[PDB]
Amino acid sequence: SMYKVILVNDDYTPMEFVIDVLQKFFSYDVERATQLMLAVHYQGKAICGVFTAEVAETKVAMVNKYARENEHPLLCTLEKAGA
Repeated sequence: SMYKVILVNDDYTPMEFVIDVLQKFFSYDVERATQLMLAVHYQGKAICGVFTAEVAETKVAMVNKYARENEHPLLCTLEKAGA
């Protein structure tokens, strides 16, 4: 089972932070991280990565943990993929 790992927009989470996230938990470089960041900001969400079930859960929960400790509302989610 492949799972989309999606990052969902909110008016409050700083852009730097989303970049932080993208570099820390997906190993994207600064350049790509900004693409996706703008994507979350303007399109309202962006598929960060596609992973297998177990790995995807670990990510979601990780991203959510990190966000809550840095006191931001960023919601990161799962939902199949199919593809």
